[PDB]
Amino acid sequence: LTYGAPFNFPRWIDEHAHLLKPPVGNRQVWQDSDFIVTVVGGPNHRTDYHDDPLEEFFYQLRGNAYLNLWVDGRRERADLKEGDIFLLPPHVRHSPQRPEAGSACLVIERQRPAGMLDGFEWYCDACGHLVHRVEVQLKSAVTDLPPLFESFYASEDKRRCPHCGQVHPG
Amino acid sequence: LTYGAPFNFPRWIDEHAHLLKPPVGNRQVWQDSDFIVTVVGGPNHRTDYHDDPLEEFFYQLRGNAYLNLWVDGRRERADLKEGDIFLLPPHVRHSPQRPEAGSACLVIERQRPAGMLDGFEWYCDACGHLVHRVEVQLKSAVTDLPPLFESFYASEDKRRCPHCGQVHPG
Ligand SMILES: Nc1c(O)cccc1C(=O)O
Ligand SMILES: Nc1c(O)cccc1C(=O)O
Ligand SMILES: [Fe+2]
Ligand SMILES: [Fe+2]
Ligand SMILES: [Fe+2]
Ligand SMILES: [Fe+2]
Repeated sequence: LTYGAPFNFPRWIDEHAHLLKPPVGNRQVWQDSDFIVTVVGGPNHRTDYHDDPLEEFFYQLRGNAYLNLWVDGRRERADLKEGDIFLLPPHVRHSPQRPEAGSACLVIERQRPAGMLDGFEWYCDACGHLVHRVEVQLKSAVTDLPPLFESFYASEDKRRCPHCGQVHPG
Repeated sequence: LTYGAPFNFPRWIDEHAHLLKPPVGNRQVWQDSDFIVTVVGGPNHRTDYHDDPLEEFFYQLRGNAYLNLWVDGRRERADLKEGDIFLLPPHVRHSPQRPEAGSACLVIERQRPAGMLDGFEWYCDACGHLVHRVEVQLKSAVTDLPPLFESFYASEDKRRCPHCGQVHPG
């Protein structure tokens, strides 16, 4: 048993409640596994949309959150009310908002094989055009992602909309 | 959204409680998805060990169950007490026992690519040698599996231990 014995999940969540809040906000259950199993807390808001080449499974265990999405070309909102499960198809752009303190969502995805890339995108609040997109070989979420986001926030050139010139707030 | 909107999971489980019991016993949440998401009920006991080439994630939502396993070469038992989560590494032989009526376990695995095969095994209760093993390209669980099991139960030749001659009960 490379990942240990079964264990009580609510107890696990309580014991890590101090990570399920800012600044870290999320914690991965098992390490070096093909299934990436994460518990995400709150509060947290973000402006980035994730373009994940594989599926994402959500189970909102405690509290509520929601997913800003793009569907057919429209800004839509998928609610994760407490007790909801959701399976997100590949490449559906999504920006999870987790406003509630003390909330917990089980998120399961899997390791991306070599050459299968994740995208992170920002759209313009004014005209809705794509503002900036970074493709990344996601090997470690908590590690390849903060500095990527920091560079977008720190460059007005990246935040500048190619269509209307509005500078995204970051 | 190829798999629909979020939805309340406890409600879903209640509404399918009549499938989470014999003869069917389990129900898959979404169809034609890369993540195979299943809710397994009870009661059910079985003698087969599954050799799955990919990981299996368990979350025992209601009631209790357990997993007979082989580890290093020993018969071991992994308990799924209500509220336990568990991640099973690939190829660890496992035979889930689900004795409790009205129980529910979330089981998540993924579609096997072409040429990656599942194995199903039976061991001898007397000397512990391997008695019979079928490799299968698992494309649909509820479909390729009953007739496979029916053939093992129906053939004393398959149940006959190569080491000691005891005929497995099936
Ligand atoms: N967007 C997410 C991700 O890509 C991995 C784990 C969690 C989330 C999230 O819902 O916050
Ligand atoms: N062994 C299982 C499997 O291979 C798929 C879904 C459920 C189970 C189970 O735990 O009963
Ligand atoms: Fe994502
Ligand atoms: Fe714009
Ligand atoms: Fe299995
Ligand atoms: Fe035997």
